[PDB]
Amino acid sequence: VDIAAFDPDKDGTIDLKEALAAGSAAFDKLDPDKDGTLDAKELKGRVSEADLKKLDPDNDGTLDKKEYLAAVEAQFKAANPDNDGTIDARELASPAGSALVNLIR
Ligand SMILES: [Nd+3]
Ligand SMILES: [Nd+3]
Ligand SMILES: [Nd+3]
Ligand SMILES: [Nd+3]
Repeated sequence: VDIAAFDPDKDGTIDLKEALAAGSAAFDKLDPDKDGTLDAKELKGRVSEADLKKLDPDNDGTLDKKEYLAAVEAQFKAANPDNDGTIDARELASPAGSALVNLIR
């Protein structure tokens, strides 16, 4: 779950596209019943039930891929307070960085 796992272009950092691509792959593997959404049971250990509600604007109890990717973007921004478009190893290790990793691993 280090930088290298999420950095296909070998610049040493994760950009928003790289985080989103990893988030999409994580979404797909976290939805084995192929309904196109993630519920609290599927996200256990990564996103708590309390945090899921905050990420689900239409309050249907699940996250579709668009909602999940929006959550990835919000967590990327939260882990990148210098607003420089990339997450480095220091930022990935931060508490906010760990929450990004839990969405995209
Ligand atoms: Nd990169
Ligand atoms: Nd599902
Ligand atoms: Nd929803
Ligand atoms: Nd940065």
